[PDB]
Amino acid sequence: GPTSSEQIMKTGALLLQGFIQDRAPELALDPVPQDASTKKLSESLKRIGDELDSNMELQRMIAAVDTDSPREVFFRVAADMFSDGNFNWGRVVALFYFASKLVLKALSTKVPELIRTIMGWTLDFLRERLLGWIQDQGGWDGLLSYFGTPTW
Amino acid sequence: GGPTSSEQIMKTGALLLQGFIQDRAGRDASTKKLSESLKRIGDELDSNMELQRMIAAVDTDSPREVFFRVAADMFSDGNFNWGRVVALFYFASKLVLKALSTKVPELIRTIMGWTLDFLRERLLGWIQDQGGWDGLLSYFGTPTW
Ligand SMILES: [Pr+3]
Ligand SMILES: [Pr+3]
Repeated sequence: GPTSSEQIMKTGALLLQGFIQDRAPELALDPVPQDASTKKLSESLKRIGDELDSNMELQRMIAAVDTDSPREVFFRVAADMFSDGNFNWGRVVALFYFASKLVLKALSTKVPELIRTIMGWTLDFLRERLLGWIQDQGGWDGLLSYFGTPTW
Repeated sequence: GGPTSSEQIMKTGALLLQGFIQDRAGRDASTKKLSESLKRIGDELDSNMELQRMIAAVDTDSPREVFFRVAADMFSDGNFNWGRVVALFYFASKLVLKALSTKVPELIRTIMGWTLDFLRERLLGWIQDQGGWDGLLSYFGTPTW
């Protein structure tokens, strides 16, 4: 049934997933259905969502402190969106919009940070194990004439 | 400061490595030429089955526990060549892509989890009363608070 909690939850997840994906990626979930019904809903989501880019009440409500563990932010802000006991479709879509901004925010720190720590380990190993050898070769320009395949 | 100066070598290594990782994640003059040879050797390594096995036999999902051991292992015979130097950059890059392909979907799924959880607690009832999701097609307002 269209009003059964099972269809509402199933559809809501499909809609949320597709909405986050468009605004940002293999989630290994159920794939978003391409039938007409779902398509109509996804397009309605996009139109209301796009309009929320210039909704500054929402931008204010959603603006977070640098580090505060996304979990803290999320529940407080979401309750805040609904704390007067009112509901409408706009606030529901605002909830999806907020989740999407929170993904973006987390990724813009977690990803560079991840790249940095791994590059840190690598350049550190290079400095301590490989540097003298590279010096003895005359620097990095030796790379230009390497055509071998390494074995171990 | 000098092509053989450790300053210049580390500065160049940092740029090459960063650019290398950027290309793999996507899919000056002296430096661009280096970047190109590095891309070539990195591309050749994709079908270096010995390297490929070596990486396969390792738990790439726990990069912290594994990196220095494998790196040390690659040079454990005291020998050096440019291919092995590139293989280290290649390995690093693998760890990065492996982390991205796991942590990014996990991060997104966790946040979707909180959202759907909230929607179920707080909004499920209201949505039911709207007759379900199709109500969305009859909404042309904007929310205020
Ligand atoms: Pr060290
Ligand atoms: Pr709960």
